[PDB]
Amino acid sequence: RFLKVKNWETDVVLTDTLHLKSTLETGCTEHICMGSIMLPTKDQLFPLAKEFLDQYYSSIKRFGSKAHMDRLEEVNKEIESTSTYQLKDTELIYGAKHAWRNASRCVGRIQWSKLQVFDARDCTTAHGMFNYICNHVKYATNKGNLRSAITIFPQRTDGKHDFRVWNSQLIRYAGYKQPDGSTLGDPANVQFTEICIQQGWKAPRGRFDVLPLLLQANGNDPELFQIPPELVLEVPIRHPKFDWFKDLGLKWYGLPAVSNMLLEIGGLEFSACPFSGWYMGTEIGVRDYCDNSRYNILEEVAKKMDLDMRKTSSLWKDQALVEINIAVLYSFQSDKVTIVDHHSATESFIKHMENEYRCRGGCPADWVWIVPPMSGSITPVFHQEMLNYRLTPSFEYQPDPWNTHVW
Amino acid sequence: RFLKVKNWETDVVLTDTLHLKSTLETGCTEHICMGSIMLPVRTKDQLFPLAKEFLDQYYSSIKRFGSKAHMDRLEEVNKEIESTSTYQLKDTELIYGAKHAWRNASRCVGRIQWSKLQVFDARDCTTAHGMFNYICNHVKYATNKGNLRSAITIFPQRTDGKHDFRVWNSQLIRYAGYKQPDGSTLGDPANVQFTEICIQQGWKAPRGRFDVLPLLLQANGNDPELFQIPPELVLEVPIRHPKFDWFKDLGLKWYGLPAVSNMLLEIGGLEFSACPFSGWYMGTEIGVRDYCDNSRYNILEEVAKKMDLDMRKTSSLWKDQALVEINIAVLYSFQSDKVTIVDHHSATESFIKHMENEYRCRGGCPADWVWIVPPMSGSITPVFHQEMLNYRLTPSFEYQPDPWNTHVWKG
Ligand code: HEM
Ligand code: HEM
Ligand SMILES: CNCc1cccc(OCc2ccc3c(C)cc(N)nc3c2)c1
Ligand SMILES: CNCc1cccc(OCc2ccc3c(C)cc(N)nc3c2)c1
Ligand SMILES: C[C@H](O)[C@H](O)[C@H]1CNc2nc(N)[nH]c(=O)c2N1
Ligand SMILES: C[C@H](O)[C@H](O)[C@H]1CNc2nc(N)[nH]c(=O)c2N1
Ligand SMILES: [Zn+2]
Repeated sequence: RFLKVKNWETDVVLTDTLHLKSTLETGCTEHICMGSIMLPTKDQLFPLAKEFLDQYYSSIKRFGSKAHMDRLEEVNKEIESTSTYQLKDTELIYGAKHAWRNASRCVGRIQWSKLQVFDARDCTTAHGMFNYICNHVKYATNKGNLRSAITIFPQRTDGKHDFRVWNSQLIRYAGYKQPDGSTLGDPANVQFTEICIQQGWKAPRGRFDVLPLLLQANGNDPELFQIPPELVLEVPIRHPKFDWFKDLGLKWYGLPAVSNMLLEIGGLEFSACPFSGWYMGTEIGVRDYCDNSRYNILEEVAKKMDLDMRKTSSLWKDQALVEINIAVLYSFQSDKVTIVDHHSATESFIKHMENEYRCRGGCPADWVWIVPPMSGSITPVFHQEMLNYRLTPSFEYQPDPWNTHVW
Repeated sequence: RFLKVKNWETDVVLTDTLHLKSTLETGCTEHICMGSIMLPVRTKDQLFPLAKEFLDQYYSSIKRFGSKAHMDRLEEVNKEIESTSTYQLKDTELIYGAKHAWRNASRCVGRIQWSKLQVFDARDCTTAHGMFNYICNHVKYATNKGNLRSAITIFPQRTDGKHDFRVWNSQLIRYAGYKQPDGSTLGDPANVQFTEICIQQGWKAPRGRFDVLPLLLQANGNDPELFQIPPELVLEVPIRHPKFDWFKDLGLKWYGLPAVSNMLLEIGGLEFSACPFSGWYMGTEIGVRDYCDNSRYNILEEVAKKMDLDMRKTSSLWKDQALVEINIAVLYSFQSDKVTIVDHHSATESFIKHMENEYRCRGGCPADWVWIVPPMSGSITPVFHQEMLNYRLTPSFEYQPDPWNTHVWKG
């Protein structure tokens, strides 16, 4: 029950004890592994509060101190009275950083302690939310020198007063379904693009139209806001060898900022907590550009390369995939917009695993997500055994708002 | 209890009932997933239900469940167990067992082929020389002048664990590896330990970069003996690239016949510790892992140099670019020499169709995503976007310790 993990490229073996602190469940059993499945009250709240506070006061070397006990007492009192409780600023910041630390699917976690936390808990309106989000975006973008950030809106109370950002990312391109049958723009967003238009948005019906924010404060109907264009940094995608590449018409945004997840700290639920870092190249070039149910540009790019697309065994798809990802990295780098290639990021993650095993006793990690979608085994994480388990505080998935919202 | 998996590229949803038949354990708990851990003397006591479960499966597949033939067989095995503490499989049962072991192999992407398996019954074998003869015929049959045929050769089952048959080679055909005094390795670094054993056992090593290893064969618990596969039986392929003529000069070749010989076949509780099986290669097995793993031949550097790529920063993706050409060259060379092979696109597409079929005719298809997804270009193959359920069915192929670690030396 003190588990070992082996790197089969380097024979390095790490011992994991951290997993015994795990509370939440995996979806696996001794009879069946679900490792590749995408999505598996007052009395409830105080153990959760206590556990979080216990680990917080341990992290600041004040375990079993007056200040510890006093706070445990104080929150315990407050839970009894208000049926909920509030996080001290210090606890908020700790919780946020540690949620990221504990994100078993994030390869970028070597950066986990350098997170900028924006406390938006005083927010009351969608316009307010828009202002906080604009400041987030401007701060994180930093004229291309990106900085990790999170903006935390008021915690859930009775589920009828939820703060939600309806967009899946703060910045995403619209998706429209043509009469001719195909799809213009990003097919991942067709349903949301509809709901935007279905709510008032006037679409340019272009291929790369930045979606409007759809913001929901205190459980009210969500409101549309347009992000100032000057705050949305975009990178024109060109190849460093192929001059025809610019003519493909491709660009992407610099800021990956996920906005549909739920942040859980000490049992408190933050349904609206958009957070952002910077991209790994493959996220755009492999997934966003070449996934079949996305921009799926593979065929057109290969045709420009004049490859033998007759037989699959020419690996033309593979060739094109590489070149596309070469371009993406090259474009960002050229415009001094922060980006990391999958070799650099996976090497960082191994060093980070080392650090976490050494200073924390382990690092929960989901091999199925950590290994990049291209060139898997020539990255170090492929040969790295990983233990997946769920630590708290955490980022969790939550239902799409339109399925839930009582209009 | 029913269970659903979803393809996120196609939104196809499948329902698994087959996982209910699963007996063996996964390594996982509700509190931990061991899904990426590589590897997570049996008495009459526990053997009969294992026999009964197998025979129940067997007679179901032949639509004779509860027939007199079924019951008599059950009776027959029962008595034979308590009388002799083990039992023998019929030919039909052995063939069924082998095919289903492959069908149940959740880490194998090539199972669309599972029903076309040539089973060679080598249970009458008694000596290493007899093992060598059987293995020779396997290789010739399977190789078929390049038109590869799946085959498995099954040697006598374990009895008291003190008389095991084992093939000490991990594969029937593999290249030697030699550690040099300067710390570099000549040949295949994956086979250095086993090469050393062979040398110690009296093998005279040519000491080149592609020396086919001798067979080291153990019959009936005896010390293993060395044998050289006749070269004319070992089909090899010079690796060249269709556009890069300097590629031939890298000096690479590979053997055509992937034949794994270190695994254990379990059927109805019986253990077959020597059961070499072979198919044909998926290109990436050679082009990605065998050539480009840092701990293998590791040719990325030389290939990248020869292509004149910007090798100064990794963000140039010179590694990725070289990987692709190398895998192109492997496919090109094999197809040119009419030696059976399959690229990762074809094989993954076939697996999805197989898997879908298995869900409909069988109620499930256990699959290990970590192993099924190819080691390059993962997300542009359709298995990447496919949710999979991993669980263990019998008959099965199992890992077993390396024999040099467990063997009692007679002298
Ligand atoms: C700073 C650079 C960062 C990099 C390079 C990075 C990289 C990645 C990548 C490649 C994924 C795979 C996601 C996918 O394929 O869709 C991922 C997932 C994830 N990241 Fe990170 N990330 C970074 C920062 C952050 C930050 C600041 C947070 C939170 C504060 C975060 C939280 C997460 C979470 C929760 C997931 C999993 C989401 C899910 O389960 O769907 N990341 N990350
Ligand atoms: C006929 C063409 C076949 C193809 C293309 C194929 C393909 C593969 C590949 C690519 C792997 C992963 C190999 C690795 O990365 O080490 C694998 C694993 C495996 N294959 Fe197949 N295979 C074939 C035939 C067979 C046959 C005939 C058997 C047995 C009768 C078999 C049983 C297995 C087993 C048990 C594994 C898992 C090995 C392990 O757990 O370490 N395969 N196969
Ligand atoms: C579509 N894949 C499932 C899914 C659902 C919800 C959010 C998802 O986002 C993944 C994600 C989240 C955060 C990221 C951050 C902060 C940076 C980054 N480079 N990539 C990320 C990637 C993915
Ligand atoms: C050292 N890698 C783990 C390992 C240990 C023992 C056997 C292993 O076999 C993988 C395997 C087994 C059978 C294969 C067959 C029959 C065909 C094929 N193309 N590849 C195979 C690949 C792998
Ligand atoms: C750590 C990890 O389980 C290990 O490297 C696995 C990953 N997936 C694999 N998949 C295949 N097909 N072959 C392998 O050898 C491995 N190795
Ligand atoms: C079905 C499968 O689990 C699904 O495609 C996963 C696989 N691994 C992934 N890995 C990352 N980083 N991102 C993803 O969206 C996925 N999708
Ligand atoms: Zn699992």
